[PDB]
Amino acid sequence: AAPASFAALERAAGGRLGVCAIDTATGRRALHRADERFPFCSTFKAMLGAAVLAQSVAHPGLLQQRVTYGRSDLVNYSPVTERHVDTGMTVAELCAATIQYSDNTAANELMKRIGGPAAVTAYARSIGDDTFRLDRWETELNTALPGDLRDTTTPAAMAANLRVLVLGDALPPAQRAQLIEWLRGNKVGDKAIRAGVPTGWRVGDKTGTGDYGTTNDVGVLWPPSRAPIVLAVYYTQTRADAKAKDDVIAAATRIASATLA
Repeated sequence: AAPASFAALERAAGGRLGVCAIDTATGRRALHRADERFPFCSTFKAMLGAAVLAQSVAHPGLLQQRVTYGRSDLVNYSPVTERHVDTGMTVAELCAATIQYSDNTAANELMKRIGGPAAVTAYARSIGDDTFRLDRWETELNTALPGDLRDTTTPAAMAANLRVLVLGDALPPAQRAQLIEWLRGNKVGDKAIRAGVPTGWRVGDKTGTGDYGTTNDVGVLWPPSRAPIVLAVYYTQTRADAKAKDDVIAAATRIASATLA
């Protein structure tokens, strides 16, 4: 009954689905529109966290630096930063808030510190990603307009980034461990990739949502007795009034897992 392929799922759900899944042992892939651009929405916060950690290699005091912001700096959906207007937060605390809870002000404050959307894009280029482009700030970067190139990447490009960042040597070991810790601690993605993997699998991931019913999730999956799988899922719909489909990512995850079994 449930669609059994990425193409069948895309037909059943409507809209446009993009998947890149990599079995890091065999190199086998599960792919659908893997080289098409999608609005990445909050999945970029994985790259933002990596960019902050990379700057912390030359400036090891960066994570400790205290950032003070005001009421008028708050943007929509700031569940952690709205509690610390008076005290400020450290750069590390902002990274944790933006990756684990997808806190939006936290992302904007981190970007102010490190050089804005251009700095995240430059970091992407530095790890071999010529595709990723971050152009705007929260929450405008989630407008997800059909055809718009702003704030997009491809499933394949993001999957390649996750592979080198989590399982490769793009970051030194301490920063690599920190990025993995933050991704494993996603608290707001229970219905996405995490709902579509078999029990016993461990997940580190970053979700995203936006306008045009956009729902994304990217991460690394550790099965109990097998090499990890890198998985990037992007999904967006045709109408501005579209509602998020909170089950499409989990369905795509089941299909990717079956293909790579």
